[PDB]
Amino acid sequence: FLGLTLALSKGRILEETMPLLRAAGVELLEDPEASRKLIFPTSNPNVRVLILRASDVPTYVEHGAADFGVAGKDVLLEHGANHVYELLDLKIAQCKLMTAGVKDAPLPNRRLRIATKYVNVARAYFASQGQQVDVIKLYGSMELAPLVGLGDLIVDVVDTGNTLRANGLEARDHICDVSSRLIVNQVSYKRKFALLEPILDSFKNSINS
Amino acid sequence: FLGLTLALSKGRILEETMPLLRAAGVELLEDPEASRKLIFPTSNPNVRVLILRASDVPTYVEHGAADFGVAGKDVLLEHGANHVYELLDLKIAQCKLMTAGVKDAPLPNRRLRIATKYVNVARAYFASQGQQVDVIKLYGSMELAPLVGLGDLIVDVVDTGNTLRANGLEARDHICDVSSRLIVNQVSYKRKFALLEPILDSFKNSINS
Ligand SMILES: Nc1ncnc2c1ncn2[C@@H]1O[C@H](COP(=O)(O)OP(=O)(O)OP(=O)(O)O)[C@@H](O)[C@H]1O
Ligand SMILES: Nc1ncnc2c1ncn2[C@@H]1O[C@H](COP(=O)(O)OP(=O)(O)OP(=O)(O)O)[C@@H](O)[C@H]1O
Ligand SMILES: O=P(O)(O)OC[C@H]1O[C@H](OP(=O)(O)OP(=O)(O)O)[C@H](O)[C@@H]1O
Ligand SMILES: O=P(O)(O)OC[C@H]1O[C@H](OP(=O)(O)OP(=O)(O)O)[C@H](O)[C@@H]1O
Ligand SMILES: [Mg+2]
Ligand SMILES: [Mg+2]
Repeated sequence: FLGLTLALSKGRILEETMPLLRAAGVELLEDPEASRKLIFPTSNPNVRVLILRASDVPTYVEHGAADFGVAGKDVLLEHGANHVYELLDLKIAQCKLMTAGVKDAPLPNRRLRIATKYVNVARAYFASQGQQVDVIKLYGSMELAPLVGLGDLIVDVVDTGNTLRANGLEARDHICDVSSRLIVNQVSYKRKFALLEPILDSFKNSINS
Repeated sequence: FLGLTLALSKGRILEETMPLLRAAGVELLEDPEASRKLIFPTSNPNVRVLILRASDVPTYVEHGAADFGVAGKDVLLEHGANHVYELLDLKIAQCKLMTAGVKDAPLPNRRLRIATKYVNVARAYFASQGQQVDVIKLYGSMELAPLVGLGDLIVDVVDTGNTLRANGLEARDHICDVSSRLIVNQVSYKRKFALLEPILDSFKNSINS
């Protein structure tokens, strides 16, 4: 395959990227959500789509198994973005990285334990607050951790806050804003610029509105 | 909560554990698959259930946020089981860890690159074969990696082989057999043995048939 391979993840990123792609002349020929398939052609024969776990988008792009991808800033901060180029903030899948814990619970006076998927972000954020924390690596359902005493706080993405509130948790700190970013393989950017450029220019134009 | 907290994961482990629990006098009062809730009571007021990602079951048990759990041997090998007790092989969710690649593709004569979730298992297995491999950490959809040239082989769990065959892959090596195991927190085993013992004895009796 000589064209461009685009890495996306299911749910919000796929849904919110599709209008950008459509305006750039690229449409999927079926719903990837209803298929076990992982490689999908598009209306443009020079563009195909991989459907990946959000965590794996940076990895496929870095290695060049995809030429470009749409990844959350949260995932990029955690993975490290040093071996891809971040070209555009697409302003989609907007949310916040936050700390949270049981509503009105006092923090213990000791080294804190942070239950999170975002281990590097947690360590970096608490380092800025003057705290060298322990982290408990989890892969999902962070909202449960404080309810069963696994760690003193969590770090997770928050949008509406409904998940926190549903579980009797409240946000303690805003860490940063998160949105999805267009990342490109550093070699693909040099070798396939002629294919990438009109798509990048389209995305840039679309996000300006 | 003074009773026992049991960690399970959705899908096969939950489905195949339920008959064992039922025979031990423990039944869920609703389908956890149809709820956003993560803590569930049971017919026994001394037992509650956490529904976790399979990757997080060992973590909750190790820290004592759950007293015991059902985890795949694959997850235990990868996580490390040094700070929990593995008490029973429950003989459920049976599968194999295997290596696989594109059908009839020759291996390149260089350091191999293994795309896998099971990074520690991959390194250990290839070490037994006299190979010091590079690993590309992925979180899902391992079957895609060889189709886009991400790594030379994958390590993943295989049951029927249908996923491999669907994607033009074939298993190369059998690494080991996998089944779900009953793990216990090392402190809970000492402090709550009176609550655990009849349940463990029930499970043991059930699996003998
Ligand atoms: N509630 C939300 N609102 C808006 N954007 C969100 C929200 N939650 C997550 N995101 C963003 O969307 C990205 C992808 O989320 P997605 O749900 O696909 O990932 P995930 O739940 O980590 O996947 P997995 O099933 O592998 O655990 C996140 O990395 C983040 O940037
Ligand atoms: N096809 C299979 N047949 C039987 N047992 C399996 C199969 N695939 C996985 N297992 C076993 O079941 C366990 C749990 O699998 P499950 O699908 O819940 O995890 P997962 O796909 O890693 O979860 P996640 O959604 O977090 O990626 C595995 O760790 C393994 O031991
Ligand atoms: O602040 P809120 O609006 O409640 O959203 C925050 C939640 O969104 C994400 O879950 P998602 O909706 O992706 O479901 P998942 O965790 O099952 O993937 C994330 O894991 C948070 O739990
Ligand atoms: O050899 P097979 O019978 O094809 O099974 C192997 C597959 O089973 C598991 O997937 P699962 O069914 O758990 O779905 P998931 O990967 O979407 O979780 C695993 O991730 C393999 O892909
Ligand atoms: Mg999600
Ligand atoms: Mg699975």
